[PDB]
Amino acid sequence: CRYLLVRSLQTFSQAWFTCRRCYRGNLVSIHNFNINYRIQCSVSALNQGQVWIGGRITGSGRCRRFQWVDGSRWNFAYWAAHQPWSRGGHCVALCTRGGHWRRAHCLRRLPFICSY
Ligand SMILES: [Cl-]
Repeated sequence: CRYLLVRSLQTFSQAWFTCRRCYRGNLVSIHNFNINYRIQCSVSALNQGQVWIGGRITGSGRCRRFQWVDGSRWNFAYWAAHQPWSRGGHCVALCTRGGHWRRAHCLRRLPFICSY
């Protein structure tokens, strides 16, 4: 699908509505390996190590679950080695190296990927 990288560091919360407000979309929802490869190349030029996506791990206590912010189905995931359980915060982050997803604390200010 269509996607756009934003380079301005913003916390996950800041980043989500930047897509809705500035570009009229949501954080990117990845559904196959091709699209996740297209994004890997787009963030290779970033000195940053991670970028935000629509992945937000929710759950109360021991009920941690994964949902896209745009509401799309969770039919694919490319988690890194030593990810995701037993670490991280409540927001998913794509590692700029290789394209592996990694959990991160939402308050981290990283670039992000909007889809439209
Ligand atoms: Cl968090």
